[PDB]
Amino acid sequence: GSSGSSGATSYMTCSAYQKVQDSEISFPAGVEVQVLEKQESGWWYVRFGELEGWAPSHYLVLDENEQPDPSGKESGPSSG
Repeated sequence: GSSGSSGATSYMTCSAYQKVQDSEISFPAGVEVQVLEKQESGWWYVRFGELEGWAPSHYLVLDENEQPDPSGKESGPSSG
């Protein structure tokens, strides 16, 4: 292929976020954004079109694995 990116991940906004600082940017609920940077506090730098603001990973949807299994096993941890 062609490696030409700074290793980023695009997320989907599910909740309208409101910018608190002139730097941050507010986006509607139902759009896509690119996470440029990531803070250890939870605020990631996203880009919406021609603007870039720091939005909380809480408003952004993450593609995590969810497998709610009943944990039904014929047997348990034997030898105990």
